[PDB]
Amino acid sequence: SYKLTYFPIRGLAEPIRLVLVDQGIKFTDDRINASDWPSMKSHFHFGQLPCLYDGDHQIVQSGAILRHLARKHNLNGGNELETTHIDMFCEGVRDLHTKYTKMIYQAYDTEKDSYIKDILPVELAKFEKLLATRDDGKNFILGEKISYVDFVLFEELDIHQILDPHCLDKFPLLKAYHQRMEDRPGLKEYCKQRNRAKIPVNGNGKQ
Amino acid sequence: SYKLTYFPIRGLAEPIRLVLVDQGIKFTDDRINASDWPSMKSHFHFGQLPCLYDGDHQIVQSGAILRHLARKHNLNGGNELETTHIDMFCEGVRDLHTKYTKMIYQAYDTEKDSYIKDILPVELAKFEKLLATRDDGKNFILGEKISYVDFVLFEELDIHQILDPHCLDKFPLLKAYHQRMEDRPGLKEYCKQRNRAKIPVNGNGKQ
Ligand SMILES: N[C@@H](CCC(=O)N[C@@H](CS)C(=O)NCC(=O)O)C(=O)O
Ligand SMILES: N[C@@H](CCC(=O)N[C@@H](CS)C(=O)NCC(=O)O)C(=O)O
Repeated sequence: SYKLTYFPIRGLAEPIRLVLVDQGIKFTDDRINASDWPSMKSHFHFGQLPCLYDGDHQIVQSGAILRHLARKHNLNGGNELETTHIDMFCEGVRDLHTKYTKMIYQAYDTEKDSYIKDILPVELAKFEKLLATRDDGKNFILGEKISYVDFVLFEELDIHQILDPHCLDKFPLLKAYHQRMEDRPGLKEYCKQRNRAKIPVNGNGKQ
Repeated sequence: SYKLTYFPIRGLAEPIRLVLVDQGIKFTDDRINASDWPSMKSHFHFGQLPCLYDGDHQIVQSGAILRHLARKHNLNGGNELETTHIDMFCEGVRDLHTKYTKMIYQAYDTEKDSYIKDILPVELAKFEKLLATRDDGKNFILGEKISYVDFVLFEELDIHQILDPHCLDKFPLLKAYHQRMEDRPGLKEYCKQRNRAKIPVNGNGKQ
């Protein structure tokens, strides 16, 4: 059985949750309190969350969790080159996310607008171009078939759209793509409920 | 054929160089000097390096490159769980590298000492303990069988020794582990010659 342990925010665990929910995989979504964290901190290999318990097995590190799940549930591509392609795209999503979190925790007042104007369009052009190399950008990252990295890019697009409602206005492939991921039947309800419960994107309440 | 493009520093490409040298895999080590970089930036999927061409296939992202090499050259463990363990460990190593490089680039004068004292020992103790879970940490991360992550951890330990020569003194498993990686027939003439030429660890010359 699965138990995902993280803080009660989207942050680094959300794409993991998205994968499981969409694919109908039962898991315990274990959102801890700020207050209980200090006493569990030492239970985890690097003293951080997220953690996925697969049976007795402790799996920390969000990337290792995603790639493990990809392999257990056939969301890792159809061959060596596709697996490599999705990992490369996944890593570029995470690189954008590191720039995003930096501005959010460290410089929201002073760097939000330069982020939106000078950094984000440059970084979205890279995803737009890469997405267009499969099925002309009209289906998933690999074209015909969905893979773990589709849930990772969706979350990243979605939180950037919260930050800037017009971020995808000039990237038609990414825009239509976000919209196809959002209306997946396995997700439509979860994202509605998440939306109305006002689940924070980040630990400091800014987004 | 393989061709590895990166700046003429260790930095993010070094673990990939070590994997290939050690294993006897022929590659072109394309060290591009900084002056020529704006001439080629737009040629790569994310406008960054390192890049590995495997035949005609462009592979950016150091992590995607590593795991690609792992699957292709039987350096990714013997089963699912093992693959997940080394991925977990590798991601631990990159997290310390992110702490390391922020200090190097942004705060070498002011934070080098406190990092050596307060941060670095806590982070290494995490590696010491995880290494112990397999074969009492007496061999490689997975036991008797070497894998891609050994090369990543080796590099991260080695550079940290250049920064503080005493950083492994209180970590018996990691100390011995570093020496065991350094003495591999495959990497030692390489490490001798690398040490001869005083190849910079980082792009800003600090180490
Ligand atoms: N590289 C890790 C990062 C994990 C991480 O940064 N976790 C933070 C939350 S964003 C945490 O657990 N903080 C609590 C603490 O370390 O005391 C991953 O991708 O899983
Ligand atoms: N996450 C990427 C990061 C690559 C990266 O940051 N590369 C920088 C230098 S270490 C670069 O190639 N060029 C800076 C630039 O032109 O933007 C990876 O792991 O490969």
